[PDB]
Formats: sequence, structure tokens, C-alpha cells
Amino acid sequence: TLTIYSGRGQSLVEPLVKQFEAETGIRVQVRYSTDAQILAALQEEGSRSPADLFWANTAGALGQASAKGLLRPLGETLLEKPIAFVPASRTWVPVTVRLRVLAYNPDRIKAEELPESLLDLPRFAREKGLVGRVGWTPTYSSFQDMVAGMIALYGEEKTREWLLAMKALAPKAYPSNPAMLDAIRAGEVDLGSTNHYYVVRFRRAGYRLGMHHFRDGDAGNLALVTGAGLLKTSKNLAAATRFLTYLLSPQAQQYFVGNIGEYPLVKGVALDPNLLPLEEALAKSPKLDLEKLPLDRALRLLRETGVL
Repeated sequence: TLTIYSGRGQSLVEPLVKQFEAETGIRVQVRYSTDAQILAALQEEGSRSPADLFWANTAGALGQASAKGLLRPLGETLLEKPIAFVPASRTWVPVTVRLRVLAYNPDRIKAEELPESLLDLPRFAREKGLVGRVGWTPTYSSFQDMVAGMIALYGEEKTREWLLAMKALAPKAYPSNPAMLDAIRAGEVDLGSTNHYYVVRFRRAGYRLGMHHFRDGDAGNLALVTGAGLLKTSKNLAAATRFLTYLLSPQAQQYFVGNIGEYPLVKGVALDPNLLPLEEALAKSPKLDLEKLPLDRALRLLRETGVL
């Protein structure tokens, strides 16, 4: 048997788990919860936890688990598979990466006019007369990561300035990224920060949608790393390691880029046009320790500014 605690969504995970089970004969039980809830549970359970693996939606959650000493060091065979994003701790393996990007309506917005920094987006919107025509997703986990990245790069006060300047635009808040991109398509708003794969999915369906990257190193290009780690409490380490190895296999990695639209981290997969090279995504991303993103400070700041 194998028990996985998954902070990743059931619709994304289940097909891979079902396939693993079918091909190895290993019985897999999955708990579907949030990264945050899983962290709380593992702290609660202590040495008592039934979990073998933590498959997280975020590097930040794996960093936390590592910091709490929950994760088992991984070996070089596994850790040499991913092209990039291997944590310093070497206590979990990265599995995919996703990028913050700026989606926009190309009929209303000229690519060449967009700012090279996310920090200058509010000034752009003001100048271009986009009051009420900017979208955002304040309740969305990756938006909150992006705000955390801004705090890490620029400090809380510059981030506060940006948040209040965004608020001053009377932006429209959407409950989901597809809702926001539908609104961009519809011309209700002209641009909004999102994850790259939402744009990919819209383009695969036939919808022309702009995707803007900020200059290399900008907070607006935050790399959103997913990954998995072996829990020290695991009584099924061999089976768990086999599953981690499977997640980094070409067929699983093809599922990630194809079915999900995320960046795969290994060679031997057929790569998208709607993606820039993986090496370029890394180059463009802000240079931060992704295990230490100050998410708690971001949430506090979002509440204090009235954004949340």
C-alpha cells in the first residue's frame, strides 16, 4: 500500500495514481486536501501519521515540512532527473513548474506598451485609462504567492504601495482564473495577472489571448514550483520512492505538459509552442528561495490593505 497526502487537485492527480496502481499493482490511497491543511495535519499527527508522501501544490509548503523536519533526504538518482528547481535541502523533488504571467486582450492592449515590471502596472493602467478594466484574483493561492514574492524582493512597504495603487484602479476581482480570462476575452477587463497554463488552455481552445512576461528577475514572473517529498514516518519507503520516480518519468511529464499545461522538468517530452523554454522560464523568474516565500506576511498585508 501507499498513502499520499495531496495538496494538488484530485482531477490532476487521480489519473496518474490510477495509472500507477494499474501498472505496479501497488494500492494507493490519496487524501485530497490543501497544502495548509496537510501541514497542520502532519504537525498534529507527528510520528503517528499514516502518510508516506506529501505531494504539494507549492514549494513553500514543502519548505515548511522540511523545516519541521518531516521529510527524508532524497538520493542523487532521483534528484538529478529534474532540469532545475531542486531545493537546497534536497528533501523533496520538484515535479512541475508554473509561471505567473500577465494575460491581456491583444485587440485592446499593445504588447510593446506593457511595462517591464509588475510594479509599474498601476501607472500603466492609469495612463492607458484602464480604471475598472483590470482584473485580479485576490483569493487565489498563486496570486498570494506572487504578493509574497514581492514582499521578499522589494519589502513590505513597496508591496503595500503596489497593492493600494492596484486597489485605486477599481479592479474587478474574479473567483477563478478561467472567470478572469473569460472576462478578458469578453472585453469586460483588458488584462490581469495569472498562471501561464490558464492562458495555454484558452489558446488551445482557439481563443487568442496575449501573454506578457516581465523583465528577467521581476516579481511578476514568479516561478510556482510543485513537488513531492517522502515523509520520515513512511513505512513504505520503496513504494513511495517508486512513485516519486514515476512522477518524473517521461510519460507522466508528458501528462503534465499536455493534460495540465504545466512546465515539465525533464527531457523526453514533446514540448509546446505556448511555452517558452524551461531554461528561459527559470531565467526570467525572480531569484528567491522558493522554500521561504513569506506567505503569512502576504496574507496579513492583503487583509490589512483591504484587498482580502
